[PDB]
Amino acid sequence: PMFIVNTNVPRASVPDGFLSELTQQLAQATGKPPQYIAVHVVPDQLMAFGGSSEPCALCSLHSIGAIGGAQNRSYSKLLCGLLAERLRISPDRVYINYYDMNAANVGWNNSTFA
Amino acid sequence: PMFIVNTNVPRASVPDGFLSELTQQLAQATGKPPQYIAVHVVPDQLMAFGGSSEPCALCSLHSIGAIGGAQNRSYSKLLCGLLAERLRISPDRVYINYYDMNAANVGWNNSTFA
Amino acid sequence: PMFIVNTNVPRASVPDGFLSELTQQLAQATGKPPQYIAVHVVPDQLMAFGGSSEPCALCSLHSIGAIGGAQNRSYSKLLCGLLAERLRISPDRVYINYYDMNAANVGWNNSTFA
Repeated sequence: PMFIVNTNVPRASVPDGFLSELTQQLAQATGKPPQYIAVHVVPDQLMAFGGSSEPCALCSLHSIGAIGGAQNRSYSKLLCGLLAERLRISPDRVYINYYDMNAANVGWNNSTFA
Repeated sequence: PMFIVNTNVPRASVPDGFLSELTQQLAQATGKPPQYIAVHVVPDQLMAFGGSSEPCALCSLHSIGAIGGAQNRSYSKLLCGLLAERLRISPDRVYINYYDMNAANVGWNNSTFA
Repeated sequence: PMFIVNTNVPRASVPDGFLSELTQQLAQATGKPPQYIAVHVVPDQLMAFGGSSEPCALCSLHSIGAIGGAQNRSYSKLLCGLLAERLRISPDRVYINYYDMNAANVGWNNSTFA
């Protein structure tokens, strides 16, 4: 799986250990092996949500399966919880796009997962 | 809806008000309330378009519906127009990927839109 | 086609002709004129792969067609090759998400490709 967060929160407000926490929590939530979990945080962005520049985030979670109605609800609770707790972003100022990737459309280690 | 722009144009060339203008104009174009519109502008990027470094932009618009043949043509005219007028980017050096997102695949406020 | 690389490798480690190399190699691989190829490299990122902050990359290739099982395997070999050779990223620490875009969903030059 791959989780990306873009946010206008400044770099200094990202606590140490945030990438590790995201990695461990995503392995717990997705059931995917932790060795395959990638995480990416992009602070200091020029963004607005509903016309306002208060803290917000635009995120993506890609996975080969483990995507669906109930699962996404659970990932959203988890990830909004983390963004609230660690980055002080309101959950109603966060969007997360979920992608169920086909194995044939994910390249890794000179090949694909197909 | 979510609009993201990545460009090699420098930060200083993004004018005051650009995020707010995108927000208002996307609310109009998509027929969605502005409170639901998120915008994200990323200047200073290392990018080329057609094997040259002149101004260009790589963009994404994600929306739960309001995506389709005619509507996307209309968004492209609108958005290329804004990128030309405000950032001085030639419309023939802009790509916009459109994504019709399923409500179950968009997280917000600790759940999804499903 | 559009190829985007996000990486924790520092900017100084991206060799000066890397965007041009990517452009020429992708034109060759995809069979498309280089004028249609856009390339975008984002160094100095806060990211981890498998919990580790050793060099890694999270990438995307979008194309209207020229995407599929065999082709994506070939692109993955090519692109992991290039990242290993030029950025010193291990191929087992690179993800490339492939997107076969519908022409109606790609904006360009005030319209779409439809």
